[PDB]
Order: sequence, then C-alpha cells, then structure tokens
Amino acid sequence: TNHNLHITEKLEVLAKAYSVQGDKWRALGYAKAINALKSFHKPVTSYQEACSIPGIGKRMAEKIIEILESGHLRKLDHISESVPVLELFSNIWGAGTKTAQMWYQQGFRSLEDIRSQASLTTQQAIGLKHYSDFLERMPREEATEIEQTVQKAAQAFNSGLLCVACGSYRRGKATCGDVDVLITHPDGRSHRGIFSRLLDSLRQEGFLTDDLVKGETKYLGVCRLPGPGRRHRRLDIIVVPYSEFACALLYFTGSAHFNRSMRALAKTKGMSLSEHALSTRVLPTPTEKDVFRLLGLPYREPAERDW
DNA sequence: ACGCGGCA
DNA sequence: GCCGCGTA
Ligand SMILES: [Cl-]
Ligand code: NA
Repeated sequence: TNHNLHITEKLEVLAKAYSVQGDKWRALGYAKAINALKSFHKPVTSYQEACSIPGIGKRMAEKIIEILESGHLRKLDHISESVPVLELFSNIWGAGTKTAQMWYQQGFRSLEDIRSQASLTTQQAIGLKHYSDFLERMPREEATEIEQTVQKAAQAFNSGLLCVACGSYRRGKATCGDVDVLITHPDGRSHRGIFSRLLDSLRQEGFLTDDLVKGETKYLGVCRLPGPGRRHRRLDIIVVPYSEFACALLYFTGSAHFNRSMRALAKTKGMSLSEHALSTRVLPTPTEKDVFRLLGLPYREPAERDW
C-alpha cells in the first residue's frame, strides 16, 4: 500500500507532462522516484529521509518537502498549455512525441483536425480509427479468449505448441491494456514456418482486423472477438525457439520498469538481458528461475514483478 | 533491435 | 542504400 499518495499524485502529473513533451529521461527519473515513493515502508517526513531513498536527490527531495510543507507543487502551475493536446495526439498508436509536436506546431488541436488535415502513416490511421477502443482496458477474461483464439488456431497446425499470454495478464491484473501471445515448441524445431500460416488463418477468420508491424518472428496488430458489441484490441504474436522461451517470457511479462531494472542489474554484473537471452556468449537459461539465479536474485512470481 | 517510410 | 521515429 502506498503510504505516500500525498505527493505521488502531484508527481505523476509532472511526470506525464515531461513524457508527452518528449523529455523521455526526465520522465523516467520521475517515474523511478514515484515507484520508490509508492513502496517505501512509511510516509516520508523529512529532507534527510528524502534523499535517503535511491532515486531521489536534490531536485526531487525538494518537491517532496515542498508538497509536505505547502500541500502543493509550484511547477504544476508552470506546465505548458500544449501538454493536454500533446497527450491526445500521442495516445494515437504509431504517433510519438516528435509526431505530436509537429502536428501541434502545424496548428492542430483536435482529433477531428487530425482526421481532416494531418498526413498519417498507415499505423497512425489504424491507431486513430481505434482511438477509443485502444485507450480502454479489457477484462482479463477477454484476454483469455484472445489467447485461446490464437492458441487454437495455432495448435491445429501443430498440437505440441506452447502458447502463453504475457504482459499484465500474466502478472494477474484484472484488466489488461493489450495482449501479447508468446509461442514456441519444446521439440526446438516445429516453431519454424507456422508464423505466416497462422496469421493468414487468423486473418481468414476475421479475427485480425489490422496489421501494424509484420516482423519475421514478431507481429503487432489489431484483433476483435467474434460477434457484435466488441472492441478492437492490440494484439502482439511472438514466435521464439525453445531455448529463448525463458528470456522471452520474462521480457514480455515485464513489467517494463521491472525489465529496465533487470537490464541494469545485468549490466552491473558484466551481462546484458534481452528478450532473446542472458549474455556476456549466451548463458543457457531453461527457465525464468535460472535467469534470476545468474543475476544473484531471489525468484519473483509474475504478480511480484508488477512494477 | 527493427519495421516503417521519407528521401520534392 | 541511410536514418528518424515509434514501440517493444
Ligand atoms: Cl495507444
Ligand atoms: Na502513441
């Protein structure tokens, strides 16, 4: 339980503003401190203990000691007027901060403005068409139906395939922003070929409505369950050889903050961690537990990675 | 890391 | 062919 909601509320505001403004790493820094605040065992009540928490130095320790002494944050009044429109535009999938600054400085202010005068990549037109659906999280039971759809379409090509939905679904959340389905085969062999066929099969059945990125082993697209009343949902499908299954599981389960900290830890031990492998030369990792072992870390259930 | 898409 | 952008 967050004992410091008194301030994290105020700070996610600034964090989000820097984010849509394209100050990636300022926002990163703030996000990292917020997470420390959420998890610190008690409410913080002094400047000595501010800087105590890793992730808070001078500039951050202040705003905590300002909100505590003042009940407010001065910089929140000095937040650019454009920020809400920047957030609107970068909530379009395929449009980032640089694209949203452009459309802003071209004079656009509304989504109708974008549908009218703005030039859009294919992905951004899909993103804008599904704007509202894509900001809506799905119950995890809908995610299950999406996983099962992919799993059954795949298992008809080969029954031995492992298919696992990752993300916050795997971390136990009651709602999910999107679905990532990870596929492998234990025989180390049969994962080859079926990616093309499976996407067709799913396209042929009307399950896939829109393609966003067609990679060789990784697909990003849009799906919708059968029948009426349903929303388009972001779906990724990833096919991996069996020896990469553990690192793939760990990466696509996340969370993203958890992935960043693990990569950092791996770096401080002469290693690097990707969705593919734990490396120096690839260190074999048959299960997620082994990745944890090598980094000198206690295993952590998916629900415990929900950083 | 890597698809996407501009490059008049 | 290159390289910025966006997302993962
Ligand atoms: Cl989005
Ligand atoms: Na976006």
